[PDB]
Amino acid sequence: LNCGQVDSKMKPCLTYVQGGPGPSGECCNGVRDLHNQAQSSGDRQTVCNCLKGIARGIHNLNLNNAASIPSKCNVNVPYTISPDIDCSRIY
Ligand SMILES: CCCCCCCCCCCCCCCC(=O)SCCNC(=O)CCNC(=O)[C@H](O)C(C)(C)COP(=O)(O)OP(=O)(O)OC[C@H]1O[C@@H](n2cnc3c(N)ncnc32)[C@H](O)[C@@H]1OP(=O)(O)O
Repeated sequence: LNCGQVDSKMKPCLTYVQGGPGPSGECCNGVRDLHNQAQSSGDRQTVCNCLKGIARGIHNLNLNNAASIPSKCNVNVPYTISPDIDCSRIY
């Protein structure tokens, strides 16, 4: 009960970076949302670890696309933006 939202809100964005059925629309809002939504108990810092764990092995991390999520999805948060994302460099 912590890394559920994770997906509920960014499924289309992780799909996007590993090469699946995203980011279309649901990602940008899911994203803008998450930036502003994952501010309950620090969620994105929890998310980080969830990301890290799948990332761990994943499919085709197109980090360029990932680092392009924010620019593409008007969510302007510095959010670390990296393969094995560290929770300590998020905002
Ligand atoms: C504000 C963000 C935007 C910043 C600016 C843009 C730049 C962003 C740059 C980084 C890009 C990537 C960002 C990712 C953000 C996310 O948080 S998306 C998370 C990573 N995505 C995935 O892992 C997608 C692939 N999905 C799975 O591996 C699996 O389907 C998941 C883990 C999503 C779970 O599936 P569900 O089946 O939907 O889970 P369920 O609804 O039953 O229940 C949730 C609960 O169960 C755990 N669970 C279930 N099944 C799994 C599997 N197979 N593996 C792991 N965990 C599983 C979930 O962890 C969750 O745990 P709770 O603690 O919430 O109970």
